[PDB]
Amino acid sequence: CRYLLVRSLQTFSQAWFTCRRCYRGNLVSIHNFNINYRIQCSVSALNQGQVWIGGRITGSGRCRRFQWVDGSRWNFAYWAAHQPWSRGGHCVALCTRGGHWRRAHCLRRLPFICSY
Repeated sequence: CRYLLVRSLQTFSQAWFTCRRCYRGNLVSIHNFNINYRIQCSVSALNQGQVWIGGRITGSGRCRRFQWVDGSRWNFAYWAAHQPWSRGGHCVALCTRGGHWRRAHCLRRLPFICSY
C-alpha cells in the first residue's frame, strides 16, 4: 500500500481531512508487519517523536475499542511496552523509534502519514 509523509504539525482532526482534501485519501491503515516497517524507515529522519496514524479509540464508557478511520478491519497491531491502557487519549500515534504505537489525545499537533 502507498503512503506519504507530511511534515507539518496538525491536530488529528485537521490531519485526517488534509489527506482527504489535498491528496484525496485517508490516514494509513496498517494490516501486516511489513507495511509498518516501511513506514518506520520513511520517518526515521524526523526529529519528531511521533506521527499520527488512522487509529481512533471508539467505544462508550468502559467499552474502550479500537478502529481505523478508513473503515478497514482491525487485524494487526504493534503496541509498545506499557500500552495501550491507563494512559493517553483516543487517537493512536506511531513512535518514530522502533515503530511502536502509543495512544494519544487527538488534539495534539504532530506530523502524520497519509495513505493514497
